[PDB]
Amino acid sequence: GPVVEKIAELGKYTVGEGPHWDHETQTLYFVDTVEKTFHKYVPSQKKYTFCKVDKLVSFIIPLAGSPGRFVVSLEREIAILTWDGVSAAPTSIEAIVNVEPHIKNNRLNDGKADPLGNLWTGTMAIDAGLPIGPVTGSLYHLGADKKVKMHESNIAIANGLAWSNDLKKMYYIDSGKRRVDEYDYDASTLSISNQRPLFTFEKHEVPGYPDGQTIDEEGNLWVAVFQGQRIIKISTQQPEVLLDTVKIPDPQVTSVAFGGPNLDELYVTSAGLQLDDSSFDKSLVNGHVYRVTGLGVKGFAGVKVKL
Ligand SMILES: [Hg+2]
Ligand SMILES: [Hg+2]
Ligand SMILES: [Mg+2]
Repeated sequence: GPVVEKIAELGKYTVGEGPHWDHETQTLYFVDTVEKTFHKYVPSQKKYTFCKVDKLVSFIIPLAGSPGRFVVSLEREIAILTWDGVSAAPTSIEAIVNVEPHIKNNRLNDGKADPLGNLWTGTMAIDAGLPIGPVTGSLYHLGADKKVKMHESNIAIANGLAWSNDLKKMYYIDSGKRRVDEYDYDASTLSISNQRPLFTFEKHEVPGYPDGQTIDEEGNLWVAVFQGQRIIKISTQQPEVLLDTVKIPDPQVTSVAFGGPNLDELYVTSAGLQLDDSSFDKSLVNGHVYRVTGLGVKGFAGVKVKL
Protein backbone atom coordinates (compact mmCIF):
# COMPACT_ATOMS: atom_id res chain seq x y z
CA GLY A 1 0.00 0.00 0.00
CA PRO A 2 0.93 3.68 -0.16
CA VAL A 3 3.59 5.05 2.18
CA VAL A 4 2.36 7.74 4.58
CA GLU A 5 5.22 9.74 6.08
CA LYS A 6 4.85 12.18 8.95
CA ILE A 7 6.95 15.25 8.09
CA ALA A 8 8.78 15.60 11.40
CA GLU A 9 10.45 18.88 10.37
CA LEU A 10 7.07 20.65 10.24
CA GLY A 11 5.66 20.14 13.73
CA LYS A 12 2.00 20.34 14.72
CA TYR A 13 -0.71 22.76 13.59
CA THR A 14 -3.96 23.85 15.25
CA VAL A 15 -5.71 23.72 11.88
CA GLY A 16 -3.15 23.30 9.11
CA GLU A 17 -4.89 24.04 5.82
CA GLY A 18 -4.77 25.40 2.28
CA PRO A 19 -1.70 23.58 0.90
CA HIS A 20 -0.36 24.98 -2.36
CA TRP A 21 2.56 23.50 -4.32
CA ASP A 22 4.58 25.97 -6.40
CA HIS A 23 6.28 23.70 -8.90
CA GLU A 24 8.92 26.10 -10.27
CA THR A 25 10.41 26.71 -6.80
CA GLN A 26 9.55 23.22 -5.44
CA THR A 27 7.94 24.86 -2.42
CA LEU A 28 4.80 24.11 -0.39
CA TYR A 29 2.84 27.00 1.10
CA PHE A 30 0.01 26.54 3.58
CA VAL A 31 -1.93 28.26 6.36
CA ASP A 32 -3.29 27.74 9.83
CA THR A 33 -6.92 28.85 9.77
CA VAL A 34 -7.01 29.53 13.54
CA GLU A 35 -3.53 30.80 14.42
CA LYS A 36 -3.39 33.60 11.81
CA THR A 37 -0.18 32.30 10.23
CA PHE A 38 1.18 31.44 6.80
CA HIS A 39 3.76 28.71 6.32
CA LYS A 40 6.43 27.69 3.81
CA TYR A 41 8.15 24.33 3.41
CA VAL A 42 10.97 23.60 0.96
CA PRO A 43 11.31 19.80 1.17
CA SER A 44 14.54 19.40 -0.81
CA GLN A 45 16.34 21.79 1.56
CA LYS A 46 14.37 20.97 4.74
CA LYS A 47 13.51 24.66 5.20
CA TYR A 48 10.48 25.81 7.19
CA THR A 49 9.28 29.37 7.79
CA PHE A 50 6.17 31.12 9.09
CA CYS A 51 4.52 34.52 8.81
CA LYS A 52 2.18 36.16 11.35
CA VAL A 53 -0.78 38.50 10.73
CA ASP A 54 -3.63 39.70 12.97
CA LYS A 55 -6.58 38.48 10.86
CA LEU A 56 -7.92 34.99 10.23
CA VAL A 57 -6.31 33.43 7.14
CA SER A 58 -7.47 30.55 4.94
CA PHE A 59 -5.44 30.35 1.69
CA ILE A 60 -2.15 31.49 0.18
CA ILE A 61 -1.53 31.40 -3.57
CA PRO A 62 1.36 33.01 -5.51
CA LEU A 63 0.38 36.01 -7.61
CA ALA A 64 0.94 35.30 -11.32
CA GLY A 65 3.84 37.33 -12.68
CA SER A 66 4.88 38.85 -9.32
CA PRO A 67 7.58 36.92 -7.44
CA GLY A 68 7.44 37.61 -3.72
CA ARG A 69 3.71 38.39 -3.71
CA PHE A 70 0.79 36.18 -2.69
CA VAL A 71 -3.00 36.37 -2.89
CA VAL A 72 -4.43 35.55 0.55
CA SER A 73 -7.51 35.93 2.72
CA LEU A 74 -7.54 38.25 5.75
CA GLU A 75 -10.87 37.61 7.50
CA ARG A 76 -13.28 38.68 4.71
CA GLU A 77 -10.73 40.57 2.59
CA ILE A 78 -8.91 39.18 -0.41
CA ALA A 79 -5.48 40.82 -0.29
CA ILE A 80 -2.01 40.76 -1.83
CA LEU A 81 0.73 40.13 0.70
CA THR A 82 4.30 41.04 -0.20
CA TRP A 83 6.34 38.43 1.68
CA ASP A 84 9.94 37.30 1.28
CA GLY A 85 8.99 33.78 2.37
CA VAL A 86 11.09 33.87 5.55
CA SER A 87 10.52 37.00 7.65
CA ALA A 88 7.96 36.50 10.41
CA ALA A 89 5.65 39.23 9.04
CA PRO A 90 4.68 40.56 5.61
CA THR A 91 6.59 43.46 4.12
CA SER A 92 3.31 45.10 3.06
CA ILE A 93 -0.39 44.36 2.56
CA GLU A 94 -2.50 45.53 -0.40
CA ALA A 95 -6.23 44.98 0.06
CA ILE A 96 -8.11 44.01 -3.12
CA VAL A 97 -11.75 43.59 -2.07
CA ASN A 98 -13.87 42.79 0.98
CA VAL A 99 -16.23 40.04 -0.15
CA GLU A 100 -18.80 40.61 2.65
CA PRO A 101 -18.29 44.05 4.23
CA HIS A 102 -21.52 43.98 6.23
CA ILE A 103 -21.47 40.40 7.53
CA LYS A 104 -19.40 41.06 10.63
CA ASN A 105 -19.10 37.47 11.86
CA ASN A 106 -18.24 35.77 8.55
CA ARG A 107 -14.82 34.76 7.24
CA LEU A 108 -13.31 33.45 4.05
CA ASN A 109 -12.41 29.75 4.04
CA ASP A 110 -11.04 27.48 1.32
CA GLY A 111 -9.88 29.02 -1.95
CA LYS A 112 -8.05 27.96 -5.10
CA ALA A 113 -7.42 29.30 -8.60
CA ASP A 114 -9.23 27.56 -11.44
CA PRO A 115 -6.95 26.38 -14.29
CA LEU A 116 -7.33 29.80 -15.98
CA GLY A 117 -6.02 31.63 -12.91
CA ASN A 118 -9.31 32.96 -11.53
CA LEU A 119 -9.53 32.81 -7.74
CA TRP A 120 -12.56 30.95 -6.39
CA THR A 121 -13.29 31.02 -2.67
CA GLY A 122 -16.21 30.84 -0.25
CA THR A 123 -17.25 32.12 3.16
CA MET A 124 -18.64 30.73 6.42
CA ALA A 125 -19.73 31.89 9.83
CA ILE A 126 -16.73 32.19 12.13
CA ASP A 127 -18.86 30.21 14.61
CA ALA A 128 -20.00 27.60 12.09
CA GLY A 129 -20.64 24.17 13.57
CA LEU A 130 -21.16 20.57 12.52
CA PRO A 131 -23.40 18.73 12.04
CA ILE A 132 -25.64 21.78 12.60
CA GLY A 133 -24.70 25.44 13.00
CA PRO A 134 -25.26 28.86 11.40
CA VAL A 135 -25.34 28.64 7.59
CA THR A 136 -24.20 32.03 6.31
CA GLY A 137 -21.62 31.37 3.58
CA SER A 138 -21.52 31.83 -0.19
CA LEU A 139 -19.23 30.80 -3.06
CA TYR A 140 -17.46 33.51 -5.09
CA HIS A 141 -14.90 34.07 -7.77
CA LEU A 142 -12.74 37.15 -8.22
CA GLY A 143 -13.05 38.44 -11.74
CA ALA A 144 -12.49 41.58 -13.76
CA ASP A 145 -11.84 44.95 -12.14
CA LYS A 146 -11.36 43.16 -8.81
CA LYS A 147 -15.08 42.54 -8.24
CA VAL A 148 -16.40 39.23 -6.99
CA LYS A 149 -19.29 37.31 -8.46
CA MET A 150 -21.50 35.02 -6.38
CA HIS A 151 -22.23 31.46 -7.55
CA GLU A 152 -23.94 29.69 -4.64
CA SER A 153 -25.50 30.58 -1.28
CA ASN A 154 -26.60 28.60 1.81
CA ILE A 155 -23.10 27.19 2.39
CA ALA A 156 -22.27 26.15 5.95
CA ILE A 157 -18.50 25.59 5.65
CA ALA A 158 -17.04 26.62 2.26
CA ASN A 159 -14.38 24.07 1.41
CA GLY A 160 -12.48 22.14 -1.26
CA LEU A 161 -12.48 23.08 -4.96
CA ALA A 162 -11.31 21.38 -8.16
CA TRP A 163 -11.84 21.53 -11.93
CA SER A 164 -11.79 18.85 -14.61
CA ASN A 165 -8.94 18.80 -17.11
CA ASP A 166 -11.27 19.59 -20.02
CA LEU A 167 -12.61 22.65 -18.09
CA LYS A 168 -16.20 21.38 -18.37
CA LYS A 169 -16.78 20.52 -14.69
CA MET A 170 -16.23 22.06 -11.30
CA TYR A 171 -16.24 20.09 -8.04
CA TYR A 172 -17.12 21.71 -4.72
CA ILE A 173 -17.52 20.84 -1.03
CA ASP A 174 -19.68 22.34 1.69
CA SER A 175 -18.61 20.24 4.67
CA GLY A 176 -22.08 20.49 6.19
CA LYS A 177 -23.61 18.65 3.22
CA ARG A 178 -21.30 15.61 3.74
CA ARG A 179 -20.94 15.19 -0.01
CA VAL A 180 -19.01 16.39 -3.05
CA ASP A 181 -21.04 18.17 -5.74
CA GLU A 182 -20.30 18.45 -9.44
CA TYR A 183 -21.32 21.33 -11.70
CA ASP A 184 -21.19 22.17 -15.36
CA TYR A 185 -18.52 24.89 -15.57
CA ASP A 186 -18.61 27.42 -18.43
CA ALA A 187 -15.00 28.54 -18.81
CA SER A 188 -16.01 31.40 -21.12
CA THR A 189 -18.59 33.02 -18.79
CA LEU A 190 -17.11 31.71 -15.50
CA SER A 191 -20.47 30.44 -14.28
CA ILE A 192 -21.62 27.08 -12.92
CA SER A 193 -24.93 25.28 -13.36
CA ASN A 194 -26.62 21.86 -13.05
CA GLN A 195 -25.43 21.28 -9.48
CA ARG A 196 -25.80 17.62 -8.53
CA PRO A 197 -24.26 15.24 -5.97
CA LEU A 198 -21.21 13.35 -7.19
CA PHE A 199 -20.31 11.45 -4.01
CA THR A 200 -22.40 11.20 -0.84
CA PHE A 201 -20.64 10.09 2.34
CA GLU A 202 -23.63 8.33 3.90
CA LYS A 203 -24.13 6.16 0.80
CA HIS A 204 -20.65 4.65 1.33
CA GLU A 205 -20.33 4.55 5.14
CA VAL A 206 -17.60 7.20 5.05
CA PRO A 207 -17.36 8.92 8.47
CA GLY A 208 -16.55 12.54 9.14
CA TYR A 209 -16.82 15.46 6.74
CA PRO A 210 -15.32 16.30 3.34
CA ASP A 211 -12.91 19.21 3.71
CA GLY A 212 -10.25 20.14 1.11
CA GLN A 213 -9.88 18.29 -2.20
CA THR A 214 -7.69 18.03 -5.29
CA ILE A 215 -7.80 16.22 -8.62
CA ASP A 216 -5.20 14.05 -10.34
CA GLU A 217 -4.24 13.76 -14.02
CA GLU A 218 -6.61 10.82 -14.48
CA GLY A 219 -9.55 12.86 -13.19
CA ASN A 220 -9.83 11.18 -9.79
CA LEU A 221 -10.66 13.41 -6.83
CA TRP A 222 -8.64 13.09 -3.62
CA VAL A 223 -10.75 14.28 -0.69
CA ALA A 224 -9.65 15.09 2.86
CA VAL A 225 -11.93 13.53 5.49
CA PHE A 226 -12.07 15.62 8.66
CA GLN A 227 -12.85 13.33 11.62
CA GLY A 228 -12.39 10.37 9.29
CA GLN A 229 -8.63 9.78 9.73
CA ARG A 230 -8.29 9.32 5.97
CA ILE A 231 -8.20 10.63 2.43
CA ILE A 232 -10.51 9.04 -0.12
CA LYS A 233 -10.13 8.64 -3.88
CA ILE A 234 -13.40 9.03 -5.80
CA SER A 235 -14.42 8.78 -9.43
CA THR A 236 -15.46 11.71 -11.61
CA GLN A 237 -16.48 9.41 -14.49
CA GLN A 238 -19.41 7.81 -12.62
CA PRO A 239 -21.38 9.12 -9.64
CA GLU A 240 -21.04 7.51 -6.21
CA VAL A 241 -17.89 5.42 -6.78
CA LEU A 242 -15.32 5.09 -4.00
CA LEU A 243 -12.05 4.05 -5.65
CA ASP A 244 -9.73 3.81 -2.66
CA THR A 245 -9.09 4.86 0.94
CA VAL A 246 -5.75 5.86 2.48
CA LYS A 247 -5.64 6.07 6.27
CA ILE A 248 -3.78 9.07 7.70
CA PRO A 249 -2.73 8.84 11.39
CA ASP A 250 -4.25 12.22 12.33
CA PRO A 251 -8.07 11.97 12.61
CA GLN A 252 -8.70 15.55 11.49
CA VAL A 253 -7.45 15.47 7.91
CA THR A 254 -8.03 18.92 6.41
CA SER A 255 -6.69 19.23 2.85
CA VAL A 256 -4.46 17.87 0.09
CA ALA A 257 -2.08 19.03 -2.65
CA PHE A 258 0.14 17.09 -5.04
CA GLY A 259 3.81 18.02 -5.00
CA GLY A 260 7.37 16.80 -5.35
CA PRO A 261 9.54 17.02 -8.47
CA ASN A 262 7.24 14.63 -10.35
CA LEU A 263 3.92 15.86 -8.85
CA ASP A 264 3.29 12.36 -7.42
CA GLU A 265 3.80 13.06 -3.70
CA LEU A 266 0.53 13.98 -1.99
CA TYR A 267 0.90 16.49 0.84
CA VAL A 268 -1.80 16.20 3.51
CA THR A 269 -2.56 18.80 6.19
CA SER A 270 -4.39 18.07 9.46
CA ALA A 271 -5.73 19.78 12.58
CA GLY A 272 -4.67 19.32 16.20
CA LEU A 273 -7.54 21.46 17.51
CA GLN A 274 -9.38 19.33 20.08
CA LEU A 275 -13.14 19.66 19.68
CA ASP A 276 -15.69 18.89 22.36
CA ASP A 277 -17.80 16.49 20.20
CA SER A 278 -14.95 14.51 18.65
CA SER A 279 -15.15 10.84 17.65
CA PHE A 280 -11.46 10.58 18.64
CA ASP A 281 -9.81 11.02 22.05
CA LYS A 282 -7.46 13.98 22.50
CA SER A 283 -4.35 11.78 22.56
CA LEU A 284 -4.93 11.05 18.84
CA VAL A 285 -5.47 14.62 17.62
CA ASN A 286 -2.09 16.21 16.83
CA GLY A 287 -2.10 18.22 13.59
CA HIS A 288 0.94 16.89 11.71
CA VAL A 289 1.64 17.34 8.00
CA TYR A 290 2.00 14.12 5.98
CA ARG A 291 3.37 13.06 2.59
CA VAL A 292 1.83 10.11 0.73
CA THR A 293 3.84 8.31 -1.95
CA GLY A 294 3.11 5.28 -4.08
CA LEU A 295 -0.41 6.26 -5.14
CA GLY A 296 0.39 5.50 -8.78
CA VAL A 297 -0.98 8.86 -10.00
CA LYS A 298 0.31 12.34 -10.77
CA GLY A 299 -1.36 15.67 -10.03
CA PHE A 300 -0.94 19.19 -11.39
CA ALA A 301 1.23 22.10 -10.28
CA GLY A 302 -0.62 24.65 -8.18
CA VAL A 303 -2.11 27.43 -10.33
CA LYS A 304 -1.23 31.06 -9.60
CA VAL A 305 -3.90 33.75 -9.24
CA LYS A 306 -4.18 36.19 -12.14
CA LEU A 307 -5.25 39.76 -11.37
HG1 LIG B 1 3.03 36.07 4.71
HG1 LIG C 1 2.09 35.81 2.66
MG1 LIG D 1 -10.92 23.31 4.70
